[PDB]
Amino acid sequence: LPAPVKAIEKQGITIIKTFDAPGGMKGYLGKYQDMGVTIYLTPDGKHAISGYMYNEKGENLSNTLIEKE
Amino acid sequence: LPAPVKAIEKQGITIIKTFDAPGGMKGYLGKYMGVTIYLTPDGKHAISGYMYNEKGENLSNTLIEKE
Repeated sequence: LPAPVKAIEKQGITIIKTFDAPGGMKGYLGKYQDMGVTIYLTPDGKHAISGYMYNEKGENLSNTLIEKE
Repeated sequence: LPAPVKAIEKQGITIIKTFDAPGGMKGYLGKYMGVTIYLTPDGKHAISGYMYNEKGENLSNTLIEKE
């Protein structure tokens, strides 16, 4: 895994799968205490943002993905 | 305010300040308790949450701490 995602994994998040997200972000689906989490890697491969991505229509894309799984 | 940020705003987040974030993201500091929102370079997507660096430091916490 990319460094920030690997570092997050070492802090108790299990990484489940990767996905391509919009805005040039690479997505990682993980779990923290049996709850789904989405982590987004910046283009440089060096930073990652754990949280919820919203689009131009106000859709919470992360919820969509986590709920689907 | 970008469209995706307006949509987080609707959930009871007030936007206070912008900042330059690593990884080429545009940062927005808001309040609910401090929150950080990161806009993608295309300006059409935004992520409410916490940014971590290469060694797993939570960068958002530090920023929110300083306000």
